[PDB]
Amino acid sequence: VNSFSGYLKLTDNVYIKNADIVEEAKKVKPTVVVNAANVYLKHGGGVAGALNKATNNAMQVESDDYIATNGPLKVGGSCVLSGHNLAKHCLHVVGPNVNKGEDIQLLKSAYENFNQHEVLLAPLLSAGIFGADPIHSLRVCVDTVRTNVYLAVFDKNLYDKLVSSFL
Ligand SMILES: O=C(O)CNC(=O)NC1CCCCC1
Repeated sequence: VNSFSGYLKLTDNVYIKNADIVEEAKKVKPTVVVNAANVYLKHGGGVAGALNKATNNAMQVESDDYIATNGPLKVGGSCVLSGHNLAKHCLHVVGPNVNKGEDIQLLKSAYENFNQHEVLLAPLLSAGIFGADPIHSLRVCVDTVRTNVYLAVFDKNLYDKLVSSFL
């Protein structure tokens, strides 16, 4: 038994809810929240801008030190950093940016990072401002992640489409 409430169960391990991931993380304080990161950990907008704003920019300060030491992530890659006031840890995962001509096949590699964590609160990777089809992202998630993932969909019309079209 865990603290997540109000989710629809899609599969043995994947759950979904219409929720603001920021508000969900603040309420639940999960072990792991996933950020929709870019390779530079520049948290300007979308999920990343919203998570970073909720940390009062502490996520960005920590991220800039990480990049100064390690250089950029790979597309499809991840790093574990602090969750600040939102979670114990933040798993920063880089989904492909379709708007940058970045291979959609890298979305499966991105989701494989979730398998290193038993339970996660996450957005749909490469959705929103990363330009991928969120229906596709949900399918890759279900077919790739084996650990328990609680998906936060900000768009209610999209949430309802994802549920109503789910095979
Ligand atoms: O709400 C979310 O969590 C992510 N939002 C989207 O992925 N929106 C797309 C919906 C379909 C058309 C393009 C934008």
